[PDB]
Amino acid sequence: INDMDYPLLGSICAVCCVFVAGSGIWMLYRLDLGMGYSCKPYKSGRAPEVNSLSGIICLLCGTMYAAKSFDFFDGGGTPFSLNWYWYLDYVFTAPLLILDFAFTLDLPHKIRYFFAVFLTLWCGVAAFVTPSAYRFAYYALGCCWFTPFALSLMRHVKERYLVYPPKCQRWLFWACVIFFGFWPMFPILFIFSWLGTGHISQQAFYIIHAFLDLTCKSIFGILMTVFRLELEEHTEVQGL
Amino acid sequence: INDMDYPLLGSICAVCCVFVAGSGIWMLYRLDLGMGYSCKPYKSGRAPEVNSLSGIICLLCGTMYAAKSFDFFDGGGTPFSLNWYWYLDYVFTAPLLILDFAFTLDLPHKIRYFFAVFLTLWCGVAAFVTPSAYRFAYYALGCCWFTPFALSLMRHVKERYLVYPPKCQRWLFWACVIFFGFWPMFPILFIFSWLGTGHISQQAFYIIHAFLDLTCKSIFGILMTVFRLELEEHTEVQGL
Amino acid sequence: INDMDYPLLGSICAVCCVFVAGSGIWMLYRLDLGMGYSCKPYKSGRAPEVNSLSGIICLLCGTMYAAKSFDFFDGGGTPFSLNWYWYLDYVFTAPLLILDFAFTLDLPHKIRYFFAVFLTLWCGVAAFVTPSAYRFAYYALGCCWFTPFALSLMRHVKERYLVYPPKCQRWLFWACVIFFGFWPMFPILFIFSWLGTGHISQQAFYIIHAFLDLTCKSIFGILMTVFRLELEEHTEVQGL
Ligand SMILES: CCCCCCCC/C=C/CCCCCCCC(=O)OC[C@H](COP(=O)(O)OCCN)OC(=O)CCCCCCC/C=C/CCCCCCCC
Ligand SMILES: CCCCCCCC/C=C/CCCCCCCC(=O)OC[C@H](COP(=O)(O)OCCN)OC(=O)CCCCCCC/C=C/CCCCCCCC
Ligand SMILES: CCCCCCCC/C=C/CCCCCCCC(=O)OC[C@H](COP(=O)(O)OCCN)OC(=O)CCCCCCC/C=C/CCCCCCCC
Ligand SMILES: CCCCCCCC/C=C\CCCCCCCC(=O)OC[C@H](COP(=O)(O)OCCN)OC(=O)CCCCCCC/C=C/CCCCCCCC
Ligand SMILES: CCCCCCCC/C=C\CCCCCCCC(=O)OC[C@H](COP(=O)(O)OCCN)OC(=O)CCCCCCC/C=C/CCCCCCCC
Ligand SMILES: CCCCCCCC/C=C\CCCCCCCC(=O)OC[C@H](COP(=O)(O)OCCN)OC(=O)CCCCCCC/C=C/CCCCCCCC
Ligand SMILES: CCCCCCCC/C=C\CCCCCCCC(=O)O[C@H](COC(=O)CCCCCCC/C=C/CCCCCCCC)COP(=O)(O)OCCN
Ligand SMILES: CCCCCCCC/C=C\CCCCCCCC(=O)O[C@H](COC(=O)CCCCCCC/C=C/CCCCCCCC)COP(=O)(O)OCCN
Ligand SMILES: CCCCCCCC/C=C\CCCCCCCC(=O)O[C@H](COC(=O)CCCCCCC/C=C/CCCCCCCC)COP(=O)(O)OCCN
Ligand SMILES: CC(C)CCC[C@@H](C)[C@H]1CC[C@H]2[C@@H]3CC=C4C[C@@H](O)CC[C@]4(C)[C@H]3CC[C@]12C
Ligand SMILES: CC(C)CCC[C@@H](C)[C@H]1CC[C@H]2[C@@H]3CC=C4C[C@@H](O)CC[C@]4(C)[C@H]3CC[C@]12C
Ligand SMILES: CC(C)CCC[C@@H](C)[C@H]1CC[C@H]2[C@@H]3CC=C4C[C@@H](O)CC[C@]4(C)[C@H]3CC[C@]12C
Ligand SMILES: CC(C)CCC[C@@H](C)[C@H]1CC[C@H]2[C@@H]3CC=C4C[C@@H](O)CC[C@]4(C)[C@H]3CC[C@]12C
Repeated sequence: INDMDYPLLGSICAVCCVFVAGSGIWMLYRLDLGMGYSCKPYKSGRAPEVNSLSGIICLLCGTMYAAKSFDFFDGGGTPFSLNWYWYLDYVFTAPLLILDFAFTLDLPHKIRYFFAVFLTLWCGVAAFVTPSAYRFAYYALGCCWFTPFALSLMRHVKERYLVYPPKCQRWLFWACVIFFGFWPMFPILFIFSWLGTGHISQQAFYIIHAFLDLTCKSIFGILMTVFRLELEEHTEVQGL
Repeated sequence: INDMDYPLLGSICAVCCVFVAGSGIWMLYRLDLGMGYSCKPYKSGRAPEVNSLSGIICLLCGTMYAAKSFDFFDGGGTPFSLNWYWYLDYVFTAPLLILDFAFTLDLPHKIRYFFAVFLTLWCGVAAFVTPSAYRFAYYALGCCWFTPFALSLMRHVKERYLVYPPKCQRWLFWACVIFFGFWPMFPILFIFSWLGTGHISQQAFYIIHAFLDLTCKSIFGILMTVFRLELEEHTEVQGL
Repeated sequence: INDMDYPLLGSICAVCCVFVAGSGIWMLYRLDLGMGYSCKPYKSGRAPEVNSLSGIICLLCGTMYAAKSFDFFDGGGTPFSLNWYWYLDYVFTAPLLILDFAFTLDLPHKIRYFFAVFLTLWCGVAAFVTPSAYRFAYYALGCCWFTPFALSLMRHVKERYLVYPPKCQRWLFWACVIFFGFWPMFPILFIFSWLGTGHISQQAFYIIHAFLDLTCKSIFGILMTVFRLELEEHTEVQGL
């Protein structure tokens, strides 16, 4: 029985659509202005393609929630629902975030991080659709993909959290707080959801992910964008 | 009721399969011969990977119509139909065209153009499968993705439509005629199709897209290929 | 009627999961140690991203068989089966192998090889799901994609099978034996399977592919990894 306040879920996703996509539009707006706060012709004249992943993820997530709002506003499972099959939305955005983060600090093993998160989500997608005792087997299969990735990412972050000046170090620090504080929240919610323990009802499950995706895309993307501006101001505007 | 001349639709797709794929085979045939009309060892000996997207798109589209012909020749919706779920075919080819066009003139924002068309098609794919009033909401969601992309592409084309010599400028001009004259034809057909207004029956809907895809893949790809030959003849064969 | 020894098929896939993924873990283990057998700081300190495709394919295939084991252990077609729709698993791994092989020897036409195998598998995926006389039409469509690719790959291999020293030439030779001896085995099995002639029952069909995927991913990947070590030892450790 999925009797729940669908217009409320549609309203939240509509609000999340405006904020995440609106931040994405601003995110691309500030990219093609200069190296940082000061406007510069950006050498050739075009920003690097690796510096525009943060904005597109929000727009990709912004239109993702718009489609979910249409599913929720209708009052059931639309053919193009994006909500009936869980976590299929994050299969495309989440591997872009770590790749976007990898290019920001020039982290190594960018391809490994992409497939670690791509396969973590797909294992999770398999968990929701399987209504058997092997749903936790896929979850266990997902967790043994995410855990080595999370611990390997944290290490390479600590190495790079040593040369950046304190001006841009705070922006990197808050990005990691969103990273390691809210990415592990998705597996935790699955355990306690109606699929696992049962503490969290399905209606409240959508709402938490709506706020998590604000944090993981828009707010994390804003932190990355401001971090790039401070980084390029200190290096390519100050020479140091 | 989908009572329509399926063998006619299969015959058209079979004919479209031969022409588009046949052009693609020629497209890759002329690439590995030299810089342009005159044969040159191409420096290293291999053509750049970015210069072979035009041919593969036609082969990808050529085999795409072969699968549609099998669906039409059977006389219904085959399990691997490629026609029951509309525009799922263009989700992979259309984002390759703008990326192929972007690499040809070295347009900036190549990643943004890819996702603008990738998400334009997916929003359109969502429109066909949803049999509710939100089908036009997905169409409105698709149009607000395509329109900024179309206007931003046109601008960066005008900037590059200033340095090319008139010999290769005509090839670029006709590519843009196919670009901005026939890409906007796909959204227009959706409004007037049986899903929207109802002017165009479903049987005639396949036929128009069969000719549009000839123009958008094979004919547009031929224009791009000839444009590259003239471009490289003037630059890397003449020194100017 | 699919009455077959499902726990046996689950056990084989579980065993294949451990070996392929275990080899993949070792494959990435030996990459970040040095150029070859001798440990070297690898210039910058990080291995090239193109040198880590072999390990990830095995991990991608290792987790692929784990999901199949869950489907087989359950005793039927799970919602996330990976076995009900055939060859959908290889759509992602097989195009990575030829791309991984292309980067190893710096083969040209890397993009063409990727789409040749990507479209060969998709045409094959269409063959299994279509229960009509056009299943062999998709197979014929797949074979006319694979055959030009197989013959073009063989040629460019012969050109590169001339400069490598005999120390690493044996590793390349055995990689080609796995390449041209076992990749053509997949189309051959389809003809003689229960879909085609009928010699091979469905129960025995999974088992052969389980051993083929060991050879095509783990054993082929091991051959590629050892080949890289000998190649880099002779070039970047010996100077020759
Ligand atoms: C919009 C921008 C998106 C950008 C990125 C998109 C990529 C993500 C792809 C999303 C795939 C979406 C699949 C969603 C399937 C949802 C199926 C579903 O909702 O089933 C439930 C529902 C039952 O609900 P009720 O009938 O109301 O029951 C109550 C009794 N009155 O069943 C149905 O409605 C029937 C579903 C019709 C067929 C579904 C067609 C799905 C759309 C196909 C396009 C996606 C192509 C995917 C490629 C693989 C090819 C299958
Ligand atoms: C060939 C080269 C292709 C290269 C690139 C390919 C990428 C594009 C992927 C295309 C996905 C194709 C999905 C097509 C689904 C079509 C479903 C369909 O036709 O339903 C209609 C039809 C009803 O018609 P009738 O029975 O005749 O009614 C009349 C009464 N006698 O329903 C059916 O036939 C049942 C369909 C069987 C299941 C469909 C299986 C689809 C094939 C799955 C492979 C695709 C994998 C996609 C990945 C996501 C996993 C789902
Ligand atoms: C785990 C790591 C994976 C990493 C890479 C993954 C990428 C590959 C994607 C794999 C797609 C998997 C699709 C598998 C569909 C299988 C459908 C199936 O099994 O049907 C058979 C089965 C009939 O069997 P029985 O009922 O037992 O009959 C006996 C009588 N008692 O039918 C069912 O069980 C109903 C199926 C429920 C719906 C299936 C939902 C599939 C999961 C969707 C997630 C995949 C998203 C794909 C994107 C396109 C959107 C559709
Ligand atoms: C619907 C089914 C679709 C499934 C199709 C699967 C096809 C797989 C798609 C491509 C696989 C990814 C391989 C891409 C090649 C990797 C890029 C490359 O060659 O290296 C370029 C270069 C290498 O570094 P160097 O130049 O040596 O730096 C020296 C230091 N100054 O790039 C880099 O710097 C590292 C960053 C590379 C990009 C990071 C990886 C991103 C890859 C995206 C994967 C897409 C997967 C799609 C789904 C997969 C399903 C299995
Ligand atoms: C089935 C579900 C599958 C979904 C999986 C989604 C994974 C996403 C796959 C990869 C995402 C794309 C990121 C690729 C990295 C971008 C390439 C890069 O790093 O830059 C290399 C380099 C950067 O430029 P510079 O060297 O700085 O030029 C200086 C001027 N002389 O490349 C360029 O020149 C620009 C062209 C880059 C390629 C254009 C973008 C193409 C990306 C393909 C996207 C594939 C998406 C797949 C589906 C997405 C679903 C959400
Ligand atoms: C769910 C539906 C998803 C479908 C979305 C389809 C989007 C397509 C995704 C990207 C398409 C691939 C285009 C990638 C751009 C090609 C890379 C490029 O620009 O060149 C970089 C550079 C070019 O060579 P040079 O630098 O000139 O060497 C000089 C010699 N010293 O790279 C190379 O060296 C060659 C290797 C390039 C990578 C090989 C190709 C891999 C592409 C992966 C394709 C992914 C397809 C995804 C599914 C497709 C579905 C249709
Ligand atoms: C716990 C409460 C959470 C509330 C949700 C958050 C709401 C969004 C507010 C921003 C959150 C992230 C901000 C990250 C910190 C950056 C703030 C900042 O100060 O940035 C500046 C400058 O950079 C910026 O401008 C970034 C801030 C811009 C954020 C824009 C907000 C998002 C845009 C959405 C607009 C569209 C929304 C549609 C309406 C919503 C309808 C529901 C950096 O320099 P300073 O530290 O100030 O030092 C001064 C000297 N340089
Ligand atoms: C409104 C009527 C539309 C008719 C459909 C179009 C039919 C295809 C004909 C070509 C259309 C696109 C042509 C674009 C313009 C290029 C023509 C051209 O002249 O190219 C040359 C040279 O480049 C070329 O050769 C390109 C033309 C090659 C086109 C090959 C036709 C497509 C190949 C398909 C063969 C397989 C078809 C299978 C049979 C079909 C069965 C149904 C450029 O140099 P010139 O301007 O002539 O100046 C001379 C000094 N340099
Ligand atoms: C017909 C029987 C087939 C049996 C299946 C194969 C079993 C796996 C055994 C390895 C097969 C591939 C080996 C390829 C040849 C490499 C062997 C080798 O000698 O490598 C060395 C060194 O490189 C290596 O070490 C590669 C061999 C490492 C293979 C590791 C085996 C795979 C790892 C799986 C461990 C996890 C498995 C989980 C348990 C399985 C549970 C079911 C190269 O140098 P040399 O020729 O010896 O000259 C000496 C001076 N240099
Ligand atoms: C309470 C929830 C929201 C967050 C839980 C995770 C927190 C505690 C984690 C994630 C981000 C983290 C940081 C990651 C990186 C570094 C750099 C290192 O050289 C010093 C510690 C340090 C600074 C971390 C300390 C604690 C940290 C804040
Ligand atoms: C009638 C249908 C087929 C086509 C409709 C769109 C037409 C009118 C558009 C698309 C291609 C276009 C061109 C795009 C680029 C340029 C370069 C600019 O510096 C002068 C005008 C100019 C040359 C355009 C004029 C008109 C144009 C031909
Ligand atoms: C968002 C900006 C860029 C505008 C682009 C979206 C436009 C073109 C879309 C959104 C609203 C649309 C309408 C949605 C609903 C209908 C009812 C249908 O039976 C006839 C066409 C019709 C009337 C549409 C035609 C075009 C339309 C105006
Ligand atoms: C019997 C099954 C397993 C394998 C069938 C295919 C075999 C016969 C093929 C695939 C790998 C092949 C090799 C591919 C490349 C070369 C390099 C060339 O300069 C000499 C011959 C040579 C060395 C081949 C000879 C035969 C070969 C071994």
